[PDB]
Amino acid sequence: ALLRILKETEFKKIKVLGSGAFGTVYKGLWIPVKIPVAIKELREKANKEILDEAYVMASVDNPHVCRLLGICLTSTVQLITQLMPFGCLLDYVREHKDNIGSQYLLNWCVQIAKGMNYLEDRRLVHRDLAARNVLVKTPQHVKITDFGLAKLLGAEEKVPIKWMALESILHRIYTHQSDVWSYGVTVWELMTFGSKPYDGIPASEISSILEKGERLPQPPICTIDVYMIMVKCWMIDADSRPKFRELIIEFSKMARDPQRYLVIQGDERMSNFYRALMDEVVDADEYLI
Ligand SMILES: CS(=O)(=O)CCNCc1ccc(-c2ccc3ncnc(Nc4ccc(OCc5cccc(F)c5)c(Cl)c4)c3c2)o1
Repeated sequence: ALLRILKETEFKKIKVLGSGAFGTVYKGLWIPVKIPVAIKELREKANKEILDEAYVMASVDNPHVCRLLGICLTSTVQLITQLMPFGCLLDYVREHKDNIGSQYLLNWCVQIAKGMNYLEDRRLVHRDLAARNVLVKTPQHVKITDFGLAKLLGAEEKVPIKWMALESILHRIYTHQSDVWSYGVTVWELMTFGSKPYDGIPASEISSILEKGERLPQPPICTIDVYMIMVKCWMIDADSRPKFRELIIEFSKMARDPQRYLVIQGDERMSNFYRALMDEVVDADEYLI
């Protein structure tokens, strides 16, 4: 079964990871061997529609995209997926604000770009792409998660405002090109090692400054070449923004000569922590082999 219907006794929530905008995520074990998993319990028979979108979250198959392993429909709804041992990309760059070289930064951009392009091939608009919604399987590989939920929970029926495209803020219009805007902010978050976008500025005034032409500032380590891509992602005209397929090629090219596009001191010179962090056993990987 592509979307496993887990019985309440099959898994157990052990600790709290964090509270999101759609629900609370827990880390735990899945006993079909014990499999370390992340369990998302949504905030609030209608499960028919839920199972439908849930299916999409489970049918994705790409190395840069998280896959839903199962669902549990009791009073509330619980989504179960493989636990990403390094947590989310946002906290990761924050913690390693130093020891992170241009090679990693660019490789992540490529990876996230591949994941988004893949979702575009499945005609799936993410709607909530951000550094906090990118997981770290290993420092070498990251994966996009949390897609599908926005739509499911009524994102386009009568608020990540700082990651949203102008058209999304004003008209609830979400397309693959609105995802490209969010992609731009996500990249900005990486390059600034986790800065908060438009920090300080009130959400209600964002559409206003965007219309004025204001955009997130050029990250210190970025050559104007990398920043132009970010700016191009934030164009009012959605069709003028880069395509994920083009972003893949551009960031991949930049990844061949990282020190030419990103200027970080000591770039060249650039485990137990996450064990004591996440450890409460076979990877969902081995088990699902
Ligand atoms: C970064 S911050 O300062 O803003 C706050 C920190 N964020 C809280 C946090 C820390 C760590 C995690 C975390 C760590 C490991 C994880 N491993 C797997 N999944 C995680 N989250 C998650 C996201 C979505 C989920 O269901 C929806 C979905 C949609 C598409 C595909 C899918 F596979 C799943 C589930 Cl079940 C878990 C996770 C979070 O969340």
